[PDB]
Amino acid sequence: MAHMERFQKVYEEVQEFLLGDAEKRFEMDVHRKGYLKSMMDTTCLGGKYNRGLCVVDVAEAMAKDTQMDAAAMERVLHDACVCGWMIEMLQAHFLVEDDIMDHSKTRRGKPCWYLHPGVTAQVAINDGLILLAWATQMALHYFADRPFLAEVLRVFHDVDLTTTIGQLYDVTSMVDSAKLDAKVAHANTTDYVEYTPFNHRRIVVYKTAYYTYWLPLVMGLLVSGTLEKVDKKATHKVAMVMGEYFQVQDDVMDCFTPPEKLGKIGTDIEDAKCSWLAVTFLTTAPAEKVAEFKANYGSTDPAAVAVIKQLYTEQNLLARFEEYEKAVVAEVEQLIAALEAQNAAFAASVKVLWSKTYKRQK
Amino acid sequence: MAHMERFQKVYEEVQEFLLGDAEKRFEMDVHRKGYLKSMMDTTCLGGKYNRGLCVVDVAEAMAKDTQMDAAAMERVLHDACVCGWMIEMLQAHFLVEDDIMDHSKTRRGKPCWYLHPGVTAQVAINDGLILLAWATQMALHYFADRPFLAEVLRVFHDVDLTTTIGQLYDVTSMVDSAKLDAKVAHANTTDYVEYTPFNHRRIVVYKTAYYTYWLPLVMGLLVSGTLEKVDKKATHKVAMVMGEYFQVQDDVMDCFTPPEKLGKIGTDIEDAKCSWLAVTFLTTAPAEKVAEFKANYGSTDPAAVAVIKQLYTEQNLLARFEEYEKAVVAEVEQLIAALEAQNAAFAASVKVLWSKTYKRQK
Ligand SMILES: O=P(O)(O)C(O)(C[n+]1cccc(-c2ccccc2)c1)P(=O)(O)O
Ligand SMILES: O=P(O)(O)C(O)(C[n+]1cccc(-c2ccccc2)c1)P(=O)(O)O
Ligand SMILES: C=C(C)CCOP(=O)(O)OP(=O)(O)O
Ligand SMILES: C=C(C)CCOP(=O)(O)OP(=O)(O)O
Ligand SMILES: [Ca+2]
Ligand SMILES: [Ca+2]
Ligand SMILES: [Ca+2]
Ligand SMILES: [Ca+2]
Ligand SMILES: [Ca+2]
Ligand SMILES: [Ca+2]
Ligand code: NA
Ligand code: NA
Repeated sequence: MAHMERFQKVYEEVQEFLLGDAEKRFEMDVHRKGYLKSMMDTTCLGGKYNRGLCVVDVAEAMAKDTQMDAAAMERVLHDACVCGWMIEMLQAHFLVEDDIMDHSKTRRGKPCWYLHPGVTAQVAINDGLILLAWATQMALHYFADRPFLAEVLRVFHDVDLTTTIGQLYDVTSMVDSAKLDAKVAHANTTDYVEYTPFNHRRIVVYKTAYYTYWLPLVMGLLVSGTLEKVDKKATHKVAMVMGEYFQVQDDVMDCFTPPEKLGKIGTDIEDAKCSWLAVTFLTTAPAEKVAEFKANYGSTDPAAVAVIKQLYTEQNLLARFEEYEKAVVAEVEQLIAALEAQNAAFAASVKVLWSKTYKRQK
Repeated sequence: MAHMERFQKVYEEVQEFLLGDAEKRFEMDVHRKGYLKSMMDTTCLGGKYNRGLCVVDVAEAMAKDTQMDAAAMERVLHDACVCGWMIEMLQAHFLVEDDIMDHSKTRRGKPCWYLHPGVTAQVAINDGLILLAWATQMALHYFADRPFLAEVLRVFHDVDLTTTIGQLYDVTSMVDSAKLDAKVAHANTTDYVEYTPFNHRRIVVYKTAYYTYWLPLVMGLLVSGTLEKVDKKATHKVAMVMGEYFQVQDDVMDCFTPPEKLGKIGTDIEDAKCSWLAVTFLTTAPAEKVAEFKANYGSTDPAAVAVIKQLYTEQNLLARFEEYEKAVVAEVEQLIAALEAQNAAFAASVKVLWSKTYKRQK
């Protein structure tokens, strides 16, 4: 990938800075520095880098479209990589905390961070907070004299909030919302009345689309000084459509992609998650199959899980996804065509992001 | 207190804004809005408000000093309250996450947030993230047109990082640091070689002094436009001295203050924490008593815990604390006197903060 080499070089630079700043400011010892390096590498590396690389792709596209000398181009590219790593570290933060919340086993082909024997959830919760803090530290340091510092902080923290609210929707989606009460425990739903297209869309848009699609695009624009050269409303809309689709893919793969290929072991079925599969099944399946689903969903029993996967196969959920996907490509291409009519350089960078998204296998 | 009524009014105002903003931006439903209101109230209220009210005390003192007119004074007081709630919500965030990490039972006289039957740690981890996000949201909204917004965000996030590094020191202090290895579990120490004055000071300065003492003081100066009026190094120094002492008090009270007065049930002894008591005991006790300590510390057995408390009592730990406190008083008074020679108004505000700290009972 065009910017992969540059992006990994900036990782090493940012890591050296962050760990060195801790030695300088917080009397960091050699052993905990080593721990923190291992934590950063394990939690921030090993993914696809779709988010981080997008920032760099967008920034370059927009910078090429402007007039600027070699030194200015180098600055935009370096700043873009730093911004990319801010988002990768925000991702790292979310996944550390998510893996604890989901009581998960594997992430990116390795044991989850909290599941490392020398860590535990008791330490990893705070390791996640360190990751989040580091992301802002990168902006404060590298962008100390840049005009876009304030706007970078604003959009980053807005998206942080947005994602935590999406996560709220996610973690509270298996209990009937009328029953949600801090003082009283409640069993998970038995009737699944709230497992609706609207409720699934609300979960995925806020928990995924903002930080995975909207944030990288906007940061690319901010570091290149071109945010005002694009249609804000249109950019948001295409980010939501692609981001919803990206999470739908994630939902589908939880059931249908081998964990060894995926690098993670999803338990959506065991945890009675309001996934795209669950919602699509419940709203399309015949009455007796809906009943059987309800009898078997949200159980850790392997036979119950196997019944759900077979019911999904019988209801042709993979084919139904392909129909959804066809509808999504149609909309995305239209939205991109509209963006292209306004700013062809930006629209090209949206195409690049979409191309890494469409029909992905992990 | 002078600003308690104003401060509580601003709470109601910021709460309405934050919940309203979620409705506007994230399609927040009535049930989850109610959940979030109860979460905010439970996690943000019921403390002493020393941090938040300090911001207002400092801002008022400096606004009077610089002869602000009625309209300017009202703005600074309202801004100060908002900054105060940023810190209270940062505190709320830390305590939510800490109660999970320490597996605690009570906070501020009520069950810990995660222990509310309708919550659990698996929801509460994210509730803590929401609180942290909300703190930045207040600044972005209320200070959108203020030139001090940049510096408020900078200091807030620097202190957030500092505190998480302090927390790293805290949670990794019961294992030999040379044995800190993500891939390998290691038992708690048996020799306690790292339970040193230096390591205790490092934990408490970073986990407590920055967010409890330095941050409220700096924010009061930032909102009143008076940071340039005071000695930065001297301010930092007095904040470190008071903050260390404040955490030493917290450590002492874990053992010697009844949970019902304190409002929380500490388990420093059961969890083999590197507390001021443990460190001071180990470095001053005769060898026979040190051996007894090692044979009983870090045990959940109530008799073992009682043995430790008896050892502390026999070693005159409370008297030793009183002697430390005398030395702190002497240093704080010297530092305040030097501040007073430079800016009397700010020195008075530090005196107010110190008066709420010195010989506190909870
Ligand atoms: O558990 P999910 O939801 O299926 C997953 O996609 C992670 N994820 C996605 C979006 C948001 C969050 C999230 C955001 C904030 C806080 C916690 C989690 C996690 P996974 O299949 O990769 O585990
Ligand atoms: O557990 P501690 O350390 O004794 C306590 O004082 C809370 N606290 C203090 C400082 C920092 C943090 C903290 C900061 C960041 C993350 C987690 C915890 C918690 P408690 O007696 O009130 O529980
Ligand atoms: C589905 C979401 C939003 C979480 C995983 O995101 P990715 O699939 O982008 O994970 P990495 O590439 O970062 O491993
Ligand atoms: C000792 C620390 C730093 C944690 C508790 O802080 P406080 O004792 O200030 O708690 P509240 O008043 O906020 O309850
Ligand atoms: Ca997960
Ligand atoms: Ca999850
Ligand atoms: Ca998933
Ligand atoms: Ca605690
Ligand atoms: Ca603790
Ligand atoms: Ca304590
Ligand atoms: Na499964
Ligand atoms: Na105890």
